[PDB]
Amino acid sequence: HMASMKKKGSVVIVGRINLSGDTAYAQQTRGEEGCQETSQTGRDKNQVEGEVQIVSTATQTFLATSINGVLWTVYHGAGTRTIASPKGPVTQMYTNVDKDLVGWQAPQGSRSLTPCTCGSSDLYLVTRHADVIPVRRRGDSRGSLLSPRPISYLKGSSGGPLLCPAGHAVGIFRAAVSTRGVAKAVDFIPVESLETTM
Ligand SMILES: COc1ccc2nc(C)c(O[C@@H]3C[C@H]4C(=O)N[C@]5(C(=O)NS(=O)(=O)C6(C)CC6)C[C@H]5/C=C\CCCCC[C@H](NC(=O)O[C@H](C)C(F)(F)F)C(=O)N4C3)nc2c1
Ligand SMILES: [Zn+2]
Repeated sequence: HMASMKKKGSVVIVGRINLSGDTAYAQQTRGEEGCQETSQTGRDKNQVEGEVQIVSTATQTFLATSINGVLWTVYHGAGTRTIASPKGPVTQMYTNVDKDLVGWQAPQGSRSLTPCTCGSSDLYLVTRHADVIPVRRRGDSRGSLLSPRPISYLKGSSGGPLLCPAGHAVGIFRAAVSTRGVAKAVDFIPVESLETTM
């Protein structure tokens, strides 16, 4: 019935991957109860910092990455949802189900990565656990893990960046290619596909 129809909450920033120093580490900035309230109101007054955010809905958690002033993530995590912000829910500025891609304006206080123009195939995937995983680029949207590991270790890191040696954004992690549960390769949205969408 129309009177009873519910509304999905906003995506909420709950933490970040700190890459500012010599050591990468995950930081939590909001716990589960506060995340639930913030998702319902869409009002998040917490200060945002950094390039890689940890984000959550009521049912999923994943990453989002700021590149060129846009906070990018995956459609299979965010759907068409707003993101919470100090002034309330912010509507997506980009949505492309065909690429598994969404984006919102980057939050005030975030730092954006620069799109890579290096043409390098020696990449680094940053996970929600702040693992920095060497990946050899194998195509426009594929890379192979130099050290394979169970898909468990990658779960929840969609939306995270692949970086070049110089720290530029090369792509957004989308899916894991697995054999008997072991991730040998990753599928990602290249930054040129983002720069086209822009
Ligand atoms: C609804 O509209 C949509 C539009 C386009 C779309 N497009 C894609 C490609 C898609 O793929 C789904 C979701 C991702 C995934 O799980 N993403 C990571 C992740 O961490 N998610 S997450 O953060 O936990 C989560 C779920 C909260 C958000 C990065 C994965 C980590 C571990 C793998 C776990 C087993 C899964 C192995 C899968 N492999 C795979 O399909 O491989 C093939 C061969 C491909 F061609 F894609 F490579 C895989 O990775 N999938 C399967 N759904 C959609 C949906
Ligand atoms: Zn580069």
